[PDB]
Order: sequence, then C-alpha cells, then structure tokens
Amino acid sequence: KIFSKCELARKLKSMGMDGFHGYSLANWVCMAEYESNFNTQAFQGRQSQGSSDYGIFQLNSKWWCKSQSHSSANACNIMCSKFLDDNIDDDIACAKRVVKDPQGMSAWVAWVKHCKGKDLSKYLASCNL
Repeated sequence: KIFSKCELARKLKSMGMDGFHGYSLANWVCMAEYESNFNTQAFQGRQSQGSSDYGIFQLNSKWWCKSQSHSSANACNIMCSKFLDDNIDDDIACAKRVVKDPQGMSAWVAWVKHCKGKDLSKYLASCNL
C-alpha cells in the first residue's frame, strides 16, 4: 500500500505523532516521503551484513527488529517481516521507540538529507486534518 501525503498525515496525528518527542507531524511525514515514497512494502537490503530496512519507515534489522539468517538487537521487539505489511500500527510504535535514541530523527537518513534542513511550515498546508 502507498499512502498519499495527507492520508498519512491524518493517520499519524491519530496515533499521537504530532509533537511526539518534539517532532511535528510535518517532520514525520517528510521522513516517510523521503525514506519510502510512502510505500508500506518499501524494502532495502543493505550490503553490509545482515541488516535490511523495512516498510514505510525503512526500519533496520541490525537494531530494531529481527531478521532471518540475520539475528537482531530487536529494540522494537518485532519480526522485521511485520513491517512489510499493510497495517502501519507496529511500524509507528517502532518509529516512536527509534526517536528516543540520542540521534532522534537523524536515525533516518532520507530525513537528514531532505527534511532536517528544510522549512516544513507549508509542507502540510494542503491537508484537511
């Protein structure tokens, strides 16, 4: 499933993301756009050792969820496979956990290179929330 900007913006407001750990809804949505183009099935196999990135938040297995051959630290306490799913609920709860670390939202690269430096005050403007 691919979400639209506003669709997602609505979803996240719903699940308590507006201002969650100092980050505005704009922020979260932008991370998403830049990380997966809003694709719940987005996946990226990293050529490192056993870390791949999952779902709309491109959630890494080295840290965050379990893989297969590839064991994890499993911060989020979930099977990484749970993220390649149409339902964004655990994807989000994992996302809220990621944010807690020192790096916060910079855990997410696309976010850093595409959104951190941007003025996102108009980002959501077209959205009925």
